Amino acid sequence: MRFILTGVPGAGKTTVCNKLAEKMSNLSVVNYGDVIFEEAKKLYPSIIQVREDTRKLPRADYRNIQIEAAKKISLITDNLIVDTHMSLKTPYGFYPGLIPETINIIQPDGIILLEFNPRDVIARREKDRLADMESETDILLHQQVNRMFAVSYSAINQCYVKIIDLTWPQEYEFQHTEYAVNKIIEMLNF
Amino acid sequence: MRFILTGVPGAGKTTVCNKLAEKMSNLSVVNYGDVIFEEAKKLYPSIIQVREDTRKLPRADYRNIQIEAAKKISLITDNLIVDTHMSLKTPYGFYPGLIPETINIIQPDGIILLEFNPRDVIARREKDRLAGKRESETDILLHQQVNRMFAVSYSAINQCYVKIIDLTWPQEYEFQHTEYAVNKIIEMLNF
Amino acid sequence: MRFILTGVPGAGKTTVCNKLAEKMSNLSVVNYGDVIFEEAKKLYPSIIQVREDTRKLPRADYRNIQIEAAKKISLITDNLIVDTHMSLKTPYGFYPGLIPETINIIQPDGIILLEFNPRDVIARREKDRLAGKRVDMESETDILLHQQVNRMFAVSYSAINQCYVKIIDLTWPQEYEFQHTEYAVNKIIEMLNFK
Ligand SMILES: Nc1ccn([C@@H]2O[C@H](COP(=O)(O)OP(=O)(O)OP(=O)(O)O)[C@@H](O)[C@H]2O)c(=O)n1
Ligand SMILES: Nc1ccn([C@@H]2O[C@H](COP(=O)(O)OP(=O)(O)OP(=O)(O)O)[C@@H](O)[C@H]2O)c(=O)n1
Ligand SMILES: Nc1ccn([C@@H]2O[C@H](COP(=O)(O)OP(=O)(O)OP(=O)(O)O)[C@@H](O)[C@H]2O)c(=O)n1
Repeated sequence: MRFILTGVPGAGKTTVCNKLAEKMSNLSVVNYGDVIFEEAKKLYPSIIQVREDTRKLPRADYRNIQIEAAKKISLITDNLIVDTHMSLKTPYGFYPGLIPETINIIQPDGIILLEFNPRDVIARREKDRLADMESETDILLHQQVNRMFAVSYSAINQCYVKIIDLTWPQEYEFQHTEYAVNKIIEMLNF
Repeated sequence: MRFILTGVPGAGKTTVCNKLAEKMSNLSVVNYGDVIFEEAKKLYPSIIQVREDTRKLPRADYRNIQIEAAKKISLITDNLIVDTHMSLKTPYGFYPGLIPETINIIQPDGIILLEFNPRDVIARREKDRLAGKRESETDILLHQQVNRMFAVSYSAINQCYVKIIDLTWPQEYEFQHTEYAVNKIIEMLNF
Repeated sequence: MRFILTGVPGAGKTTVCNKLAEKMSNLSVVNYGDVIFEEAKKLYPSIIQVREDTRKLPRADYRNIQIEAAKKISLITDNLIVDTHMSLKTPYGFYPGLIPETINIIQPDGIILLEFNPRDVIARREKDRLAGKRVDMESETDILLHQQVNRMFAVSYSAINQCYVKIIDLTWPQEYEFQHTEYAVNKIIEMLNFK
């Protein structure tokens, strides 16, 4: 099956992705941003070198890069999970991290939203930073906006909208990760 | 005045639809789900024998039976209410009951959303279950919120009304919620 | 850059618009409804005496009037702020204040939503009723519902056309009068001049 996987940044989504790729063989976990960056360097090497450089392309070139990345991802046969962000915050507001062509090419079966507790998000972000400074309301608003984006994409393309709740206190560290991964594989095997 | 009536399952939507069909003249109350089930069954008599078996069909064939159901119920003239669910929950999450083709084929004027109180919903569901006629507060409220989002998206795309009848208040007597909703819908139709 | 400023009516949106016009140079602030009314009067002077008379129209002609108003608004060159509504409460429910033709013709860089505290909304509605004209009055929950529906409309237009969705929070309590207006104007200006 095919699912997009999303959530606010810095909350532990990458750990979920890697522990999924670790605890299932018939699975492919890919990052839309990584494929976008690869296709960009291959088509526009004279300009691109790091993720940060993907901003300098015009919106038409960036759209074509997203389209080609979605295509290359489309040629995957096994159970697929596409890690990405539905919305990202900017000085102008929330900007969608996807485009309708992405979904109608990848044609995923569903969209999975990892909804964490804002306090936990702040804690994880601060920890990883010691290795942006939002508040609880900012993160809650971001998650509700992501809900709305997912529901819009679903209404347009008719797909599933799974909301995985990780807003409960962990009994042991990294438990949210295991709960998310176990429920995701339960979905994949049914 | 053709409207799409929706709400979380097991809360009282069907009683509202029935009392509408009984109290309103020149009003056709049609169940999108039953029509889809019938059409799918008759066009694929081998693979389809229960309602939720309609998920095995490939994307194209399911969308085609939905298109045929929408065309069939669009032929109805005058005023009609379409009983249906805007989203149903499954092991894979929330799944929509409509598609843009369905909406612009039925070309409805508005979408009515019956938003109940989750406690009332739990009570109704269990009372029905005990009578052999067939989630948590948080889950029900999330379902209603995603239904609201779906309805707003459909309205933004097709330009239609989004009526939200709020039955979250405690009843003073049985069937007060459904009576209030039916009367609001009838004053809407007559307006 | 082009932004569509919106929010529930009677809460101070036009105050923000007029003060933006008064503070920042090279900023054109246009009211979609005003343009629509002018064009309606132009093409149908036999029926349109005032704004509400626009209900007399059939929906197709009014939609085309909206399209012509959006066209005229798109002809503007520099920084633009289109004051309008994402939804309107009617007997039949919420109706979108925009149409897809508006989004496509204006190509707005973003949408902006002023989210108020319903108490302030009600108080300002009743005050502007007292001190002047503007002859179904809503409640707190109704206003919250309206704001959430507008948020959903905005996210939908963004997901469909890929534009920004800025939410300016004016829910906190004002320490002095018109503080929300100053805050909204300052934030919109900071956003426009961002480099
Ligand atoms: N249950 C968890 C999951 C994650 N973390 C911490 O939170 C951060 C996770 O970051 P990451 O998974 O990389 O965040 P994303 O949401 O995936 O976004 P980005 O690529 O920007 O990091 C790390 O410090 C990780 O140790 C944690 O403390 N407890
Ligand atoms: N105001 C109400 C509305 C409903 N009910 C009870 O709730 C059930 C009616 O729900 P129904 O309208 O049948 O819900 P559906 O929309 O039919 O949901 P489903 O498809 O799951 O049945 C019946 O037990 C009815 O007595 C009630 O007690 N008071
Ligand atoms: N921070 C603010 C902003 C506005 N107002 C009051 O709110 C009233 C109504 O706001 P208005 O300026 O009329 O803005 P709109 O919301 O755009 O009104 P309408 O939709 O009726 O045009 C005004 O009289 C103004 O004094 C206020 O008290 N405090």
